[PDB]
Amino acid sequence: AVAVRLGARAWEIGSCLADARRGANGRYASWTSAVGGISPQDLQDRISAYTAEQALASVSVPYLSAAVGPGQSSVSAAPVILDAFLSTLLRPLTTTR
Amino acid sequence: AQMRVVAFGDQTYDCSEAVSQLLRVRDDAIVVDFLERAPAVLKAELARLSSEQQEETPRFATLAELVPRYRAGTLNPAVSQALTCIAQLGLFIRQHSSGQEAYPTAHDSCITGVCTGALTAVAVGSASSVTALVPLALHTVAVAVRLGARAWEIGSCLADARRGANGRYASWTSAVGGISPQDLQDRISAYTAEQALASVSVPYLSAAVGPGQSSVSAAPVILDAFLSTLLRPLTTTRLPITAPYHAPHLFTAKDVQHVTDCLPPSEAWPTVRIPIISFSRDEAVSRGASFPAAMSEAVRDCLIRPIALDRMAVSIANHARDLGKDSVLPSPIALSFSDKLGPQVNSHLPGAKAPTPELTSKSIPSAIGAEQQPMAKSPIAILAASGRFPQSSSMDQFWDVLINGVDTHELVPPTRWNAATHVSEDPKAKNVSGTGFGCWLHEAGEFDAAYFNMSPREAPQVDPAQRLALLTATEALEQAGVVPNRTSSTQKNRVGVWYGATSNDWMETNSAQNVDTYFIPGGNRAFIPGRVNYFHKFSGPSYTIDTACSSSLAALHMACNALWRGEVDTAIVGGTNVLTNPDMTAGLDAGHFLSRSGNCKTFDDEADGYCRGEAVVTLILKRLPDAQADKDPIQASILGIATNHSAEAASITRPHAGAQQDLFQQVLTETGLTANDISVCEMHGTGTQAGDSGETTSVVETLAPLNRSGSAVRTTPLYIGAVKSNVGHAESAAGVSSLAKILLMLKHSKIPPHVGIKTKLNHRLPDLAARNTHIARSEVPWPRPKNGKRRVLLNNFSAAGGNTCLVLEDAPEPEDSQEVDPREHHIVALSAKTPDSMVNNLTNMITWIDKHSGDSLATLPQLSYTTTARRVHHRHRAVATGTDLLQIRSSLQEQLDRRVSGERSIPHPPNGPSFVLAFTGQGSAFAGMGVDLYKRFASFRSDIARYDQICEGMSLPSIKAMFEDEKVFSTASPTLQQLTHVCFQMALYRLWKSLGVQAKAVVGHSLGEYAALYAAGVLSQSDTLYLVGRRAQLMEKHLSQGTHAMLAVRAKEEAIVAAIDGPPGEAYEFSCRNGEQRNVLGGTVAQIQAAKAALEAKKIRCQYLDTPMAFHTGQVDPILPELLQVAAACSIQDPQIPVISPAYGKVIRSAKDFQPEYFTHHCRSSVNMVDALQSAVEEGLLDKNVIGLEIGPGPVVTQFVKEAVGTTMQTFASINKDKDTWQLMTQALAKFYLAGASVEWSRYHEDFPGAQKVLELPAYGWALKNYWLQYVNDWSLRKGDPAV
Repeated sequence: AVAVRLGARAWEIGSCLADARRGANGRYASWTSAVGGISPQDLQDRISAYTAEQALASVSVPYLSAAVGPGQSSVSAAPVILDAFLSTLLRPLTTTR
Repeated sequence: AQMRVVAFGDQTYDCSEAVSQLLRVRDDAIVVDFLERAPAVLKAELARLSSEQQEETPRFATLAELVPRYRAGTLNPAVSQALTCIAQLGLFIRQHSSGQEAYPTAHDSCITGVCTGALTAVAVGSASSVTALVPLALHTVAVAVRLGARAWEIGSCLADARRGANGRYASWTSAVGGISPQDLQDRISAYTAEQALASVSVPYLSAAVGPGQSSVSAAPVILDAFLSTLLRPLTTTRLPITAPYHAPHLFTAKDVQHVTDCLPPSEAWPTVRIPIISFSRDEAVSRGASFPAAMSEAVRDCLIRPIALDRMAVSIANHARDLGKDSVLPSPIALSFSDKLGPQVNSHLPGAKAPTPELTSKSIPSAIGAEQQPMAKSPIAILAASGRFPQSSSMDQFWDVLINGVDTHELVPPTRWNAATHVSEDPKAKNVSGTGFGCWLHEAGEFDAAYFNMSPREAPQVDPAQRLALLTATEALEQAGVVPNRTSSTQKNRVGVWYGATSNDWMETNSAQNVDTYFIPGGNRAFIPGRVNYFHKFSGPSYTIDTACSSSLAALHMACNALWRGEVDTAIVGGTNVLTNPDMTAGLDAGHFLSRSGNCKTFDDEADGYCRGEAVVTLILKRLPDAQADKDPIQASILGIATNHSAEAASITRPHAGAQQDLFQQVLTETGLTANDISVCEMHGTGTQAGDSGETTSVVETLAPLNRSGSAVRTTPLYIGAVKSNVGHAESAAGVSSLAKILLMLKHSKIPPHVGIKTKLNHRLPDLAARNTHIARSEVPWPRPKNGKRRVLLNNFSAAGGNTCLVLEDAPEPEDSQEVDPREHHIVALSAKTPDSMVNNLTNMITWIDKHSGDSLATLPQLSYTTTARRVHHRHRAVATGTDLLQIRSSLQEQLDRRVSGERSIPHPPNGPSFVLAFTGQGSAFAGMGVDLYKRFASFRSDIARYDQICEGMSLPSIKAMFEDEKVFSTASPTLQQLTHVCFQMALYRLWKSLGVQAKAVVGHSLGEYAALYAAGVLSQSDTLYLVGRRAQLMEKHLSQGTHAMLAVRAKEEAIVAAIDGPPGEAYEFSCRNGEQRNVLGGTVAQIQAAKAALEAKKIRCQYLDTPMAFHTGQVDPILPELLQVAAACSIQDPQIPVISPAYGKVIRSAKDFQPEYFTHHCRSSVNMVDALQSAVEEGLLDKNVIGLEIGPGPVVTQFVKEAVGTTMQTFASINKDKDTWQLMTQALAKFYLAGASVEWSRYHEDFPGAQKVLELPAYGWALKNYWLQYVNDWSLRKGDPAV
């Protein structure tokens, strides 16, 4: 029961922060992506620079949701903003959905 | 520092009660599994017995058959030992699984047993959990069976069953008190030396129970002979041990090894971890041995060693004294004299004995949905029942005929078949019947075809059984208040439809006179439930059951099985019997089944058959938790049902009473109810002397046992009655008719009179008065016991030998919230598929109102709930609104007057209404707006809290106090005011959408565009909030209050331009263009005053506005750049519906027109409402048939839309300041419903529990018409003749 409630609350906040895509056709987008080849702090600095350059509401900026390893991490954001930020990352940085 | 002991007992303890308690357990999966697997292992081990011993073992399907034999003393030693072991293990498992007891551990617990508990002792000391214990427990059950069989074999070899046994098994031991063991041994030795007995038949000392008591064992005859030698003051007591045990002179290691040869060898056997106290053996402590080794030790102790029962306590205490403990907390299971165990053990210890704590309440609650009992063997709740009976058209008329004791039997009406040709007192012709009487339905051919999508020619060819099944199923579904797909349990694929039928007379005699396209589908019996599955779009099973005169009950059984297995969540169980084929009656008469004089004279001394009675009945069924969660009207519960066959009868037709008594005992045992719990018995009572007497004898024997002294065991009266004396024999619906009678009796708390007995009681029956059972000849009160339930037993038998019976229980105590619906105005909705049905519904509703005018206050909220959220709304519709019930009555009466006068009803258009959602600006925002909704709607409160959290996240003022305090509106800053306005608009739009409001277009006015954009899908909630907050922040930081102002002028623009001195754009600015004769100018204070003076000089009305800042003027110039940047941050997206933008004076349908340039132009440009509305009208988006909804604190924009579109366009307001919020909401919803909209009524009443209750509103006003095919020319009496 607790897990159901937690999922429902996270879903409420997420759906309030963004809208389902027009071409979703039932499937649910992904709010997270693993980034490899860059240290967690350097990726945080990249996020901060992207936020400063771009104009973003404080409740829509991408955030570092996990620090997996010394060269791997997980970054989360709304589908559109996550897609926009990920393309800013160039090789040899790896992105996984 | 307090040890515990798990002490098990021997066969002396009576374990039948424990067996029954364990069999009744329902809420423990592990206990149920153990009790299901133990009997199979026991039967498998019994199949491996000797030839002699297998003829002295009974056949049992379940352990519920060994309890009566265990009590009667007719159980052989093997089965008795196994049952003792099963009881002990089950009690331990139930205690330590359902009781949430910590499993014994080798540091705080010990085990102990005596001669049968030494097996369970090792079984429990080997495991570490209940799951790890079950298999060892089954192994131990097998070992116990073998041990008992071996002892029984030796005993039977040593002696013969005396000629005066007659089932019972004689005791082989007796307790002797008053003499020390060392002296009773000398007595035995002297008696042996004197009597000169064989060394194997000599009595022996089988136990040392104490310092002046012991137990001596021997064969019955020798035991009696030796006991007769014992004199006072020595006392002798006879124990129930039926085989020799503890005999070193009768058993050797060979027997011990044979007993334990059912355990296959392996190296995976567990050892024993919890120490076991073995007081009989040389060493008291036993730990480390494997499972089979310790099991063989236990068997050896039980067969070869004498019980040292005088050293158990001293042993246990010693163990406790070894570990340094100071007290013992005994935990005996099925032990005898257990109450003394604790004091006896603690007598040897220094002390410190202390009490024990409490159970700690239920020890945490169960999660919602986990508080139930498994679907297997759960009560089956009855939700509603409808039916057509003789001289009746409802259940209420059925009770009228019952309570008044009427005899409905009559001759055959001419509609079915003639009587001057089809009947004779002395039938001499073929197919002629000796009887002609029956209880008929004279409105069987009365159907509402159009309601069920049936052609006028398809209807006459449908069996009246199908038509009446459809009618009664629809009525019962309405009464239960269940709508397809309404909830989880009413999903269209979780609803099966079982039925019971036994004839197709319509096919045989009525529709076979001219075969046509609907012959097969009309007549076939599978279509009876097929039509119910099809029309209501139920996609679950659909069966018809034919067990002759028990079908309806048999079918019922089927449904329950499904409910118990999970195939369906809801069942529609019916039963129909319509008589139209004369040959069926002729053959029932030729077979000597029909009374030749009248109705069924049940219990009468002149009972000579039965009378056929037509009837149709339908019931709605669910599992009890399903009906409790859905808040359904529960009438009764079914606790159990079973079936068997009367195979041992002396013929195919006539019944047999032994099988009936077995069935009754089986259902009583499965339900766990004693004979006293049942209060009524609706007997089959067909009206046959032999059958009536046999059924009465079986019923009284089961429920009214007679004591050995000839008295009665019942402490309360018992009543027996038969429906068939009133309405007759249905032969397919008899069970459902009886169930309907029971439901009515439970409803009215009465027992009707009996009318079958006409002259005198039947002399074959038992003496009912002596048994405390009565046949009420006059109606009797049947009150429901306080804090209790009324339980009934129902039976139904068939001429084919099938017997069905069930047990009924009173529905639980209803506990409504009893809360007061805070609302003021309520709606009542009525619907129909025909104008005539609309009139009928209105008339019946006003009649119900008249009957229920003065009940209470909750009646109106509950009636609104029942009419809105628990009904299916057809095309023709009607609605009423009121604050009390009399207003509802008057409104509906006026509507009925209009309808009757000639105002024909028109169905609402198939598509329904189209809604344009107008959003209002920040003009009419007053104090305490939305507080009513914020308090009386949970979704609104959640949305407001979410918006508040979001806003506080992005550094914006909280908008929560604005919906709670109402004292903050005075100090509300412009940014706070605009944030509150936007949040209110969004929350209100979402609230209206959740009620079924779908916008075909959205138009805002200078602040409602943002919320209109969100409603269109361009922006998200967070984007809208951020954009509005940032715009307000810019306005507040840059601009200064008071510099500018705006003026509303009611005159054309041309006149305003001509009158004012100077050109537009420089002298002033057209801030808003709302209508042809409404405009708003904007400018500085000096310019505003000059324009006001100039305009008033020309006699034109002007009004001021209280806007602190300026909007749509030049004062917003120094903030446009930054705003643009902010507008770039958002994530614009294509809208689902057109956005009527006044900033561009257009109607946007693409994201190409929603760039940041748009969000600067809107701020700076003017509100060209007129152009935007004109463009929308030209495109055809807006017209008169559209309906406007104002999402804002006042209906201002809807006025502009009304002016633009025309003059006969309906418009509605969400809230206001001079009206009631719920009054407006009710008017809006009523007009939407009348338009043809599909309102989400269930969400309306969600937050008001007080109105959650289904009332027994009148039935649908069927526009019945007569579709009937007439049997003509008496051809059924010439089946085989030529045209002579």
